[PDB]
Amino acid sequence: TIPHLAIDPFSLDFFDDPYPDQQTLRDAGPVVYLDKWNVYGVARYAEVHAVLNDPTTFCSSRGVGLSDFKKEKPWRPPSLILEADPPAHTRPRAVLSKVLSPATMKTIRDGFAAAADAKVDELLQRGCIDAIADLAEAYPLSVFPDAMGLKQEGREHLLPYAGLVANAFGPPNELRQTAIERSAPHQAYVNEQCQRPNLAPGGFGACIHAFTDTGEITPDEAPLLVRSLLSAGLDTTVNGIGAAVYCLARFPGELQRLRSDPTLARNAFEEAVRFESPVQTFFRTTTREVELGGAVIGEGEKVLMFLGSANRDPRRWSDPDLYDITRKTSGHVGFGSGVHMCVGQLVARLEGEVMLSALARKVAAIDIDGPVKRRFNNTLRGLESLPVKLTPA
Ligand code: HEM
Ligand SMILES: COc1ccc(C(=O)O)cc1
Repeated sequence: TIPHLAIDPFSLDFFDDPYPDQQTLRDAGPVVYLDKWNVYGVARYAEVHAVLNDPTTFCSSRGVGLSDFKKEKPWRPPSLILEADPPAHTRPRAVLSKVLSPATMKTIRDGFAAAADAKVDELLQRGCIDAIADLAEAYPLSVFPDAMGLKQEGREHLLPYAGLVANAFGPPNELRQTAIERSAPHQAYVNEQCQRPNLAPGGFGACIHAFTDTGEITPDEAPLLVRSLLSAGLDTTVNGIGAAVYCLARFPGELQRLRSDPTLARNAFEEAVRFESPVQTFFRTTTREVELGGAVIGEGEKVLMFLGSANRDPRRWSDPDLYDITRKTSGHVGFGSGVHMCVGQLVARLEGEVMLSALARKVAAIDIDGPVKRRFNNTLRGLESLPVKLTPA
C-alpha cells in the first residue's frame, strides 16, 4: 500500500537539485517509505501540515533528526524547546516567545534598519561583491550577536556551531560524522557563552536569565535556552537573505516591482522563505499506531517532513515554482506550523525586511557575475557563494 523509494534526500545529488525528486516523492502517494533510511516520508502540503499540527501523535521529544533518543544517545543534551513535547515544552516556549516578542522588536528595529542601510551603502562602494559572505552572512553577524549580548571574541564559532547542529539532525552520513568530528571547539565556546556572567545586560541572553525567577524556567534551564538561540539564530537567516538576493537576481522583474514599492520588502522576504525554504526537513517520531493519508504507521517510527516540498506543492500553491513578491504567503511551512512554529520568526523577518528595504531603495540592478556555489547541509538549503554586481539607483 505504501510506495517504497530509494531516493536519498540527504545525498549531495539531491541537494544539488531537489525539485524533480520532491515531485516524485509527492506524486508517489501521500505517505512514502524511504528504504535508504527506514523512515516514512510526507512531501505534500496537506500531510506535512497535518503532522506538524498533531504533536501528541508525532512527537519531538524522541528527536527531530533521524536518531531516536529512545534508542541512541543524543549527540548533545536535548534542546528544552525543540526536542520537548507539551507540557514540558510550554513554559520554556513562553519565555523565548516573550524574549523575542513583538514588543522586543520595537526596541531593536531602528538599529537593525540602520545597520542594513549602512551595509548596502558599503556594498555599493565596492560594486562587485559576494552576496553570501559580504551580505547574507555579514549583515546578520553585524546585528544578531550584539542583540544576543555576546562578547566580540569567539564569534567565528557561531556559524560553524549552527552548521554542526543542522548537520547532526541528518542521518549518519559523511556530512554528519565530519561535523561531529570537528565539533569540540565550537561546542566549548557556545556552552560557555550561555552562562549568565558572559551575556551583556539588556540582550536576548540576559533577558532569558532574567526570566528564571518567574517560575517559568529555573536558573539551570536558562543556559540551554540561550543555547537554542545560538544554535538557531543565525544560519537560516543567512540562507534566507541569500535566497532573497538570489531570487531578485534571477527574477529581475520582481526586483523592479520591489523598487517601485519598497513596502513589499517584508513579503518579498517571506516569499523567499517559501521559495527556497532554508530548513528543508525535520523529523517526528510516532507515539502510537496512526493512520495518515490512508497509511497505517506503527508506534516508534520516524516520519520525515519535507517542508521545502510542501511549500512547492501544486496542490496548495498556484505556480509554486515562481518567485512572486505579492503572493499570499500565509500558511507556508518554512517556519513550521503549530506549537513549535519558529519562535524566532519575528527576528528573521525583521532582518530580511530591512535588508530588502535597503536594497529596494538603493539598488537599481543585481546581476550575477561569477560562479554560484551551493552550500551542502543535511537539513539546510542555501548558497556558499553568490557573486553579484550591484548597480546604484
Ligand atoms: C529564515 C529564518 C528561519 C527559518 C527558516 C527557521 C525555521 C524553523 C522551523 C521550520 C522551526 C520548526 C521546528 C520544528 O517544527 O521542529 C523553527 C523553530 C525554532 N526556531 Fe527558527 N527559523 C529561522 C530563524 C530563527 C531565528 C532567527 C531564531 C532565534 C533568534 C530561531 C529559533 C528557533 C527556535 C528556538 C525554534 C524551536 C521552537 C520550538 O520548538 O517551539 N529561528 N525554526
Ligand atoms: C530551527 O532549527 C533549530 C535548531 C536548534 C534549535 C534548538 O537548539 O533549540 C531550535 C531550532
